[PDB]
Amino acid sequence: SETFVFSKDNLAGSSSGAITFGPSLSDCPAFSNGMLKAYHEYKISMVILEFVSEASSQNSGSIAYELDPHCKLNSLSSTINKFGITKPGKRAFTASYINGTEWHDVAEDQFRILYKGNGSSSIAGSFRITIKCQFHNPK
Amino acid sequence: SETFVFSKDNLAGSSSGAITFGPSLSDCPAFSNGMLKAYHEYKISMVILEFVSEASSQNSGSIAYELDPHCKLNSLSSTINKFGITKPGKRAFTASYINGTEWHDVAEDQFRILYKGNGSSSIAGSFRITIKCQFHNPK
Amino acid sequence: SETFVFSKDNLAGSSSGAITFGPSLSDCPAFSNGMLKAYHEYKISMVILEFVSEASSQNSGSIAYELDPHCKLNSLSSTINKFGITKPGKRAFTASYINGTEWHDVAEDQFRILYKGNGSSSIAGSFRITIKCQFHNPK
Amino acid sequence: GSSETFVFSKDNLAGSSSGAITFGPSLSDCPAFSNGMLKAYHEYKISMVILEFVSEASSQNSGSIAYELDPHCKLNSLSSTINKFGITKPGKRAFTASYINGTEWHDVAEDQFRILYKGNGSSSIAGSFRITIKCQFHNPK
Amino acid sequence: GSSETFVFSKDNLAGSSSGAITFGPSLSDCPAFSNGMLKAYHEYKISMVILEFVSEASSQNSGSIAYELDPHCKLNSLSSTINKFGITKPGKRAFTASYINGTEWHDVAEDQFRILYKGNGSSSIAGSFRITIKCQFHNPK
Amino acid sequence: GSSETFVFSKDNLAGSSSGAITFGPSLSDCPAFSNGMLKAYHEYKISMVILEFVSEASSQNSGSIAYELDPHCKLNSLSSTINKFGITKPGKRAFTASYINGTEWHDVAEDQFRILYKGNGSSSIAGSFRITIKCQFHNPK
Amino acid sequence: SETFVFSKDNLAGSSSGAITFGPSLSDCPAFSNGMLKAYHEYKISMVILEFVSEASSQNSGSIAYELDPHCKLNSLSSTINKFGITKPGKRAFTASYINGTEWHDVAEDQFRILYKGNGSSSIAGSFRITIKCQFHNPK
Amino acid sequence: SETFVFSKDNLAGSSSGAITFGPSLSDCPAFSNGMLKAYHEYKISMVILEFVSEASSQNSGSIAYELDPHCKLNSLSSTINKFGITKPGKRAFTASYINGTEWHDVAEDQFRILYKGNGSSSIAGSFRITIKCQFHNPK
Repeated sequence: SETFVFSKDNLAGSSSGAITFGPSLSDCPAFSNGMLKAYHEYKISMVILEFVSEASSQNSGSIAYELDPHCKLNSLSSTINKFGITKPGKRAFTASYINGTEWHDVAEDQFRILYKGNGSSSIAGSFRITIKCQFHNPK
Repeated sequence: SETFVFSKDNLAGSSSGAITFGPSLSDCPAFSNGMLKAYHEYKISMVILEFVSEASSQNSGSIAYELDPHCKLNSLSSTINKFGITKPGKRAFTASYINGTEWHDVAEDQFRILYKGNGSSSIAGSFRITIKCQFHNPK
Repeated sequence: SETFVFSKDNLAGSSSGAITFGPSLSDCPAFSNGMLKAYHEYKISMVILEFVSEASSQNSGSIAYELDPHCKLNSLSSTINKFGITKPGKRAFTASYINGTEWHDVAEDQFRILYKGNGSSSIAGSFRITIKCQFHNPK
Repeated sequence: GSSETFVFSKDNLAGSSSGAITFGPSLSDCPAFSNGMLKAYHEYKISMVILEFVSEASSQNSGSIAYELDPHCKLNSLSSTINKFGITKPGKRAFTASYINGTEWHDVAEDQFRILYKGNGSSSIAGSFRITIKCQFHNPK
Repeated sequence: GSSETFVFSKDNLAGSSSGAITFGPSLSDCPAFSNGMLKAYHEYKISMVILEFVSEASSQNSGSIAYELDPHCKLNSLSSTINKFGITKPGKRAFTASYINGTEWHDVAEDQFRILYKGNGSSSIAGSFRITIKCQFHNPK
Repeated sequence: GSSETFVFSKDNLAGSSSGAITFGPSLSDCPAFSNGMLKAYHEYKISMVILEFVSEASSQNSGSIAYELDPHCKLNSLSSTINKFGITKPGKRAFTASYINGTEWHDVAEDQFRILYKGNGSSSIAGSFRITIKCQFHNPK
Repeated sequence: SETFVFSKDNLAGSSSGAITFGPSLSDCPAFSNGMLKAYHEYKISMVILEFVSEASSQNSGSIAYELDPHCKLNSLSSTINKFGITKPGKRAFTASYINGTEWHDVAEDQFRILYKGNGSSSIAGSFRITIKCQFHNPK
Repeated sequence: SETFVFSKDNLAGSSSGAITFGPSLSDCPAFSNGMLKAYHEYKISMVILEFVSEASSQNSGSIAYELDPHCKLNSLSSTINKFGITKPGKRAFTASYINGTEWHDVAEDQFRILYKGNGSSSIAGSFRITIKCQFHNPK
């Protein structure tokens, strides 16, 4: 079970986007263009998403994060789970929450995390994402 | 988790149809318009299909049914399983039969039950369907 | 015992209003227009009200919350329980505090939470409300 | 208090006639209860109900009687059709305390609950409801 | 060789519809046999057949289903009406090896025998044939 | 369900011919499986595979057959060359449930997995794949 | 096993540089010009790096710190580990993480910590570094 | 930790080369372009070198190999160890043999395996190399 730590940096307070975990994970070239390119199956057993708050305390807003376990959404719709952009945050998703108990082909993404902020345009912080993954059937 | 009991009523002896367990299950508003829109993942860990006989004992026929796990059939083909229109029936399908080992997106039908009767056009009975399901990742 | 997570968003620092838990809970259509519409009785066993602070640290004020277990007040009168709008908060009400030990008809609200802020008009945060409920006597 | 067990019956249930039985001060089908004990006690609770369908119907009658239990008397006609009895086959159904608002004493001027029913058969006789309510009473008058 | 026991069913037997079931390469009603084992073995013989009539008919249906056993597939429609099943009563009938040409192996390109049937009832549903064939196979492909 | 064990073989493997064997509805090399049980069951999973190379090659033939296991049928030709069998020496290789997508039932209209292979020898005969798949089936048709 | 506490002060929010642990550690003259000058071997068994936050809450930015255990980098490249300059932080590196299990000559640095901030030019805080070291073979 | 299996194929009986385990190991993209760029430190705690014989039994020679621990040799000198081209071989090197007791920078080759064959120019076989390695300090 390998471990991959990467970071989505300079998330503005109004940043909206998706982080797709699989071959589309350009944010970690050692994963999308690394391990996946030379394997058949992989499952991302655990995800640790931490919001490191670089925002000034004069920035009002929050980043709402939705964990879609099937890559069926291109934009966040659930505004329930969120971190205040002036406060550090941490969320741990286990295997059952992330569609991560059956091996997937290295061509299709396992899931995605969609983030959407409603704050001001200034830099609001960064996402440190630690995925504990497993690999199988070497090429 | 929850246990939803709903009904498909006024089934004539020759009525045919499909019960798609998921977003297409219009029969139970407590599931399709309710819990399916309050969660991301779900699985129907058990199904109990009971046939309550409203039919006259002086009418013939039966209602055959086929459990389509992957929603690949839209009309009945097989007739091995059947409920007599004058004898109430009961059939319990566990998780592995109804594809419910893993989790599904609420925009997807988990499985379906195709039913077709060969009786007359008289009211043959009702289906009481009891789905024991679990939910995940609140929306 | 089902669980429902919803959120009252964009609570301005001077926001004053009521969240009524029952058929009048428009903030969770999966509850008011979902489970309740297809059941006879329900009791909300537990409530977890968390104030997520999206307010800038230059916003002075607090949101006072009063838990009325009988829907007898249309506006907050007790200014004792409150969260500072610049600080995250969490309050857990059990069954006895919320009139939640005897089943109620799905037409009458079990209780309500009245919130009233004295801060500035800017966005002060959001309420994340997790109600652990139970349902009975299926329709 | 006083523990009573009243067995009464709503008879001549037409296969298509629909109705409702309100348990409490308006239970005219059991005059020994509505105008009986409730005239001599301040509080009652119907701790248990046993509703049974004894069928007088022939083998050729096709239909059913759907019975809904309204624990607050806020419905006046049938709404759901999940629970049902075959009009040609006797059936039984026991409701405990919680299902029928029977965990808390009610003053005799209020209705505890009701049982609505609707038959989807023909107009011939279908059967009869044998209803056994086990109740308790308090505070004698 | 390989001993198999295939249980299949011809369902929705109308009380008046007549037909024939050819056992062997053309047994479409049991796809696990016609297109199954016969694609992987040179020789088979159906050493035993158990034909059962499971009735879905009401007590008011008057008729029968006459079943003839043609051990050489040289008849295409029913000819005799001695053997028969009541369309309202389940029945059973076991054919041994000799009665069904089942004492000698047949290459998979030929039909072992067939069972013709004809109902003299009405057009309503009469029942279903539950057919259990106990067969043996040789010379794997 | 039903537990079956199908042993078939892809023969006349040229030392240089490359191909792929798709296990499931398209397994033409084992007609008793693709067109057999899969015509009579809704769900199957191939819980185990045993691929064996039985060599017909002489001592003078230099080469190997590289076999890749694609658990999702998303590759059409060989890509990797790590696993391999000597074309002159018999070999064995057992894949368990997880390695071959065999932990979850698949509807009969979808392919469970496939085994691609490519020989880097000459054009002479190299051997034959003896493949034993132990499978289970559900929901009879 | 001696202990050395020192401090890199007045780290501006945009400060970028390296702290090399060994004879090049000018920030602790009692270590580079002290113990090392009179010994042959030393290993720095443990490092405790704490960011004390002197920054005003109106300063947006973070200091990213990379622990290079071989002195092969002159500038930070990994922007994953970081402290928000408005929040105190603490990180403890043990022996295996800092190339600190085999004795080194007192002329070559054991490792280095490269810090790089992306905040404003104002004073963002200080680094308090506590190295638990060991010394061997007295001169 | 992980166990990477890669291959050096199409080795003619007289082919010579060097397998540099580290950033120069172009054979395995899952290691050189992958994990080596996802971590700072690493060590190859075990190596299993297997020689799968593709060669004809009517060809002579052998492939000798020398385990260079400190990458000081670029071409083979010693020939004590050897794999016959007609008999598959296996050799397991533990940590102390392959210099893997300590940790290394990913910009450095930990060790290498020099191989040279004295056979003809016919395809003699393939090398299946299985490195059991560990990683440290995520980049």
